[PDB]
Amino acid sequence: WRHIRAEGLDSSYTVLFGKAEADEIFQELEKEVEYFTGALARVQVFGKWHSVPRKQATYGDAGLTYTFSGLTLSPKPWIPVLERIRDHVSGVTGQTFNFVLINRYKDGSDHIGEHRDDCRELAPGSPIASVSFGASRDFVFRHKDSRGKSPSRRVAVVRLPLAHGSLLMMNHPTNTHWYHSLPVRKKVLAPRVNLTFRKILL
DNA sequence: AGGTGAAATGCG
DNA sequence: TCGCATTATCACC
Repeated sequence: WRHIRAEGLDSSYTVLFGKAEADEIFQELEKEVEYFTGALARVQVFGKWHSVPRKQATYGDAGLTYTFSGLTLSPKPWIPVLERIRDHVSGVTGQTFNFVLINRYKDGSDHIGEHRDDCRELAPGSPIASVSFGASRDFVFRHKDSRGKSPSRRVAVVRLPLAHGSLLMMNHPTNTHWYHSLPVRKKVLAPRVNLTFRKILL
């Protein structure tokens, strides 16, 4: 495993699946995952509504829901594909998950803006499992006190590419202290599907 | 209450 | 292209 470590950043990266396998899995994912459309894909930020620059889906146990930027998504019942991955992931990390956010970026122009994972529904201390398939993309971590016109402290930005069939483990207190994003990457033409598995509450 | 801080856009 | 700081409104803490 590759241990990524800065001030308040505890996370780890490894490649879980071969190319052949990851290729197979990526194919099933594409075949099976039903993405949200219309109303279920428009967040609100600074009081302005927008369709997300990508496609989303939530799969998970009954009852749970996932809310961000003015949008609430109740999860779809598990499917054999995802159920197989979470079990594999659960097995390797030790940790357990009852939910998964799926973002698919069709090309390097689809992206996600900066934020942390810090919602009431999120289990305090629980790690998050980012499992990527398809195109490599750069995943960027910036520190809480480092953003803005003139920051509190200036710390090295942490950049890294998330390869095909790879795991990124976001342990605690990572998501307390560090913002993350997937910036635009014009030179990318292929799609990427990312699975963030997490533990949700109530 | 009373405080904070968050998708596209427009720089360098 | 890319990084990233702005946005001047409003849900959430």
